[PDB]
Amino acid sequence: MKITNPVLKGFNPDPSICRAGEDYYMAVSTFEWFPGVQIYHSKDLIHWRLAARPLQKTSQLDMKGNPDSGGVWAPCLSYADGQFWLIYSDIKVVDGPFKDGHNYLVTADAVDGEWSDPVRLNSSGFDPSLFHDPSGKKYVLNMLWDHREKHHSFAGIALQEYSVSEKKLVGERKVIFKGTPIKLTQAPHLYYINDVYYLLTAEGGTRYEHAATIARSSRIDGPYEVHPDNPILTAFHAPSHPLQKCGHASIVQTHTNEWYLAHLTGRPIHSSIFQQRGWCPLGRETAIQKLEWKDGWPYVVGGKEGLLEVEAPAMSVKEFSPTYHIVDEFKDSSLNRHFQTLRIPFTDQIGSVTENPHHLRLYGQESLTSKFTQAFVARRWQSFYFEAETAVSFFPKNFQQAAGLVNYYNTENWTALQVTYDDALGRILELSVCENLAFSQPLIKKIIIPDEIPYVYLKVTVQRETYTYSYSFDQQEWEKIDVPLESTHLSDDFIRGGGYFTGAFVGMQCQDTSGERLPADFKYFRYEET
Amino acid sequence: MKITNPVLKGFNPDPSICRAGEDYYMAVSTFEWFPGVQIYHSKDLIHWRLAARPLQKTSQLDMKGNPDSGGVWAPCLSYADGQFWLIYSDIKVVDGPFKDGHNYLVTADAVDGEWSDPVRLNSSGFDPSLFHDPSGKKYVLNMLWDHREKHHSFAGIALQEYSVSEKKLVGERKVIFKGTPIKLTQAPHLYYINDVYYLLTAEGGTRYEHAATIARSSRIDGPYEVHPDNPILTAFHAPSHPLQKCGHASIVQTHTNEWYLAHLTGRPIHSSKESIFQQRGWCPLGRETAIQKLEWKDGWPYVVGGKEGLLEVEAPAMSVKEFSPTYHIVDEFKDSSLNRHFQTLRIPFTDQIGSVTENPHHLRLYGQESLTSKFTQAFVARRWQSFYFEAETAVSFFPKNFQQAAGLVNYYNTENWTALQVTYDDALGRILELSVCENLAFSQPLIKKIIIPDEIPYVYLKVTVQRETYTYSYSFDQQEWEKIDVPLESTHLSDDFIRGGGYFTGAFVGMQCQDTSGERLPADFKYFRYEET
Ligand SMILES: O[C@@H]1[C@@H](O)[C@H](O[C@@H]2CO[C@@H](O)[C@H](O)[C@H]2O)OC[C@H]1O
Ligand SMILES: O[C@@H]1[C@@H](O)[C@H](O[C@@H]2CO[C@@H](O)[C@H](O)[C@H]2O)OC[C@H]1O
Ligand SMILES: O[C@@H]1[C@@H](O)[C@H](O)OC[C@H]1O
Repeated sequence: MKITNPVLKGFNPDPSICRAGEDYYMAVSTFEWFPGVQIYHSKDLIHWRLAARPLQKTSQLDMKGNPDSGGVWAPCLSYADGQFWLIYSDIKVVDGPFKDGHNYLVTADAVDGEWSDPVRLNSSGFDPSLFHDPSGKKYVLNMLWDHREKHHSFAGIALQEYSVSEKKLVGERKVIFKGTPIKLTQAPHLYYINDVYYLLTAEGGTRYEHAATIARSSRIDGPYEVHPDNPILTAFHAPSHPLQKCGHASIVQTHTNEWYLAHLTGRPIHSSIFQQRGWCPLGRETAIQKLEWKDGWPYVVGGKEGLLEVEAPAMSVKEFSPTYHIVDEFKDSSLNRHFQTLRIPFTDQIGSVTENPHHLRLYGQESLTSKFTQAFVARRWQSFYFEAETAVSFFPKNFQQAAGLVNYYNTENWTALQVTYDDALGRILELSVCENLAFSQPLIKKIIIPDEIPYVYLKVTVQRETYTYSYSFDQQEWEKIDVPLESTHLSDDFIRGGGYFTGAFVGMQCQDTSGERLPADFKYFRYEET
Repeated sequence: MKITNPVLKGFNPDPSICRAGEDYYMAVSTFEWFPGVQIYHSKDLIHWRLAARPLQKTSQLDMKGNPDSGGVWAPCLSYADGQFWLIYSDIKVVDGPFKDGHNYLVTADAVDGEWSDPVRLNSSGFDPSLFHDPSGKKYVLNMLWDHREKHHSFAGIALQEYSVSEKKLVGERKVIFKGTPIKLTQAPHLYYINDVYYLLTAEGGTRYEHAATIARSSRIDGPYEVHPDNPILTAFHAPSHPLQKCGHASIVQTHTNEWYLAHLTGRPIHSSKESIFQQRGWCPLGRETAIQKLEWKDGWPYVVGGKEGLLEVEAPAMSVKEFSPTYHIVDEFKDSSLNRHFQTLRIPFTDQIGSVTENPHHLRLYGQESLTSKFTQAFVARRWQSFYFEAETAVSFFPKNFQQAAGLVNYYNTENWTALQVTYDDALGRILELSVCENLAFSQPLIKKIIIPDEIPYVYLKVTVQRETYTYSYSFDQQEWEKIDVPLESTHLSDDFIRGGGYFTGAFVGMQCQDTSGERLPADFKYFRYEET
């Protein structure tokens, strides 16, 4: 068969691919969304199933208060010595001269097993990677962040030995590579192939100038000579290409002795090589390319920009059963694996799937602008065309209580259709819009909800560059809210600030900024792509 | 003797004054600085001593990650039924349409005692106050925050009964007061005086339009009639007055049957190039606390000397009780507890960031995150409390990479600070570096790097603050001081200069170490001198 890119749809950046026998695994970054890291599994490189989200405890990942697009940046998943190794970061500062953030290591015998508590590695820069040297030694690579005024912040690739027995980095750290003229060198990954060390890096930054670079040396600490046709991957020069932002790659040699490269990519809604390259409401997604070797150097098959259709390896086609319900009626004892919360775990602080059977109950907490405790359960936008739908029982008694359907990028960028209370009108349906923290409520006439309506049905219809909300009081006749919203406003390319690394989500939310923790009961959640 | 204002100098805003027999207490807000809430004590209203900081545990106050000028906003301290009651806030969102934050109550039998773990009250707006009605019932008041687009955000004063037995608010909440045209109505305090309810509020916001408003009613839930000469306190109309931003007041009746009003105020530095009517000034010492005397006419209080406040106020008829200082001019860290004038940012002082016992007679700080981090900073600091002072320390620090730095810092928030630090250059060895962060614009303006010789065990660091400016100097033998020729502006560390929706603290000076490599490299500070004129 063939591989159709992207193989991971919607917000799934920074792919780290690894092999264990005939099983393939890919870890992707999750930023402020909890639980942390997503790990997918494949047996053919075509089809991938969401298999685990390892960082489930605050003892592993504590992100209350983390800035937007802080938290878990690029992870590294490897398999060696009969166990899985996961290297990850928790970034606490994403703007200004510093980038305060810590790198950790956890392990497990299976990706869906219990993962260990973390070992502190270092804090000296993001994109940490663990290299299992053929000698048996272990090394941690990461980019080096340089805060100093007269130095480029992307200071090169650092290497330091990791001692398994001491559970710490040991000895001296070395900068083994300063990068090519594209600069912004990061995402380091070492490979030892036919007695040669290959250093793979990302360069150019994760916007439309993104690229993958490779270099090689006979010693682990260099010096490294760069690929003669570098970069091996980039879509910068091809603004019409369906895959953009191609970079941050990792390499796997399959058990069939074939060579593939996983990388992140974005699929924009377009608007010219140097400006107006589009908007990516689905964020950064993951693609896989085939590699071909010539004279000890790898080349992406088909050219530097990547291909939508890639020759699949010589493996058995293996598709997995879907891992979410088109209509989740909340019959399971825990939330389906495609739902995430912001920053904190799903506990009785914010909600319950057992208090009211067959409902998700959310106790109203802080607003959508809060980096702390939000009663908000959401899942990724993973198509340009879908409807999402919910039914909510909510009886607010003051104007500080609201619950309903949300489409969300970060604390400053979201829209919400919520049942709330107005002292003069009673229970009402209100549309709130937050655009880089500029707040508007654009319905001139509020929508009035009769007291006798037990459930308010809420729907969002996403149709590429626009989406629109609708509602119903009986689920048969649907009223459309004639305010068309721009999908591009929920995109990496629109929002302000240093962190622009996630993607659009849709979910169920309740807020009560009066203090009463008033519950909202959601009967089902439908997510139906086209 | 007279009361000389401000009675609490430097960053000491939102004063809540209360009487316990013949002892007087005032609680002030502390925002992101930890431990939370400062309580001062007085026996004559002239002299005040720092008595306690009640919120010492993460179980009472957990602020890791809080925005700058979030955290503990205005507190309310009362004494009733033989115990102290402290209402406080933890604000989590300080920008945009929402102001997410929660209000809590804790109690204690003495202000320096062990305070209880908190009772949740509400989240509906800040400036919570607890009122002890003569009937024995209790009520919580606070401002009501309105996030809706078309509405003024200060939606009025809410009132709701508190049940001591159920440890929760009960019954209906009511808006009892909507304010005056000054708007931004906040800081509610109720008083029951001669069978009339007096509602005191702040209005106009805490910059130069700040004012104190008072209203009265026969019933606790109103409606309330406004003072005929409202506001009773403001300097809005008097740009040249030495006290500015006067508002957020509280009233005490002394045991001598005299009446006083505590309020916050700023003492701005002015520019000669600007009109004081257009550029009202810059306050590096933040919002401070003053006390005015009250007189009554026709059932309304008035501020003695006029609405603007006095610098020198007639003291009540009590015996003078002066206190000795509560900090050492030269602190040599011989004690195993940090002196009470030192605070940390957001988190408790533990082994995570430092120790005074690991290396005896030194403050040891383990390098952690940068000064721009809202999470874990190894930074111990105290308030600027004079326009003219010297602060000095001596640091033992042997950095091995450029991500390690330790030294003397002057600080307003994560985006506004300067630091003179021992650090490491790959081509020069140990150097002394000056870093400047100004609304997150970062510079290191020293042209020629200052090499530190390997044989120097301690580097001595000094800042001289002189109203509009301040300047760093250094020494390798503590005998001769060397100039760092970069003049710094004190007004850049002030409420009036920093950007963003939280502008509520004041400048601090202290000792800091960072290691953004991960090795938690320690810096040992031998002493900390803070010497005002
Ligand atoms: O670490 C991952 C990378 O893909 C990328 O890292 C860089 C962080 O700073 C940004 O300004 C750069 O453009 C970006 O390449 O994004 C963060 C994380 O996804
Ligand atoms: O709650 C205290 C008040 O003194 C004051 O409250 C208001 C907070 O929002 C600002 O925009 C207003 O100007 C201010 O008056 O400041 C915070 C805290 O000290
Ligand atoms: O009118 C008041 C309203 O504004 C508040 O939200 O809840 C209680 C009511 O008394």
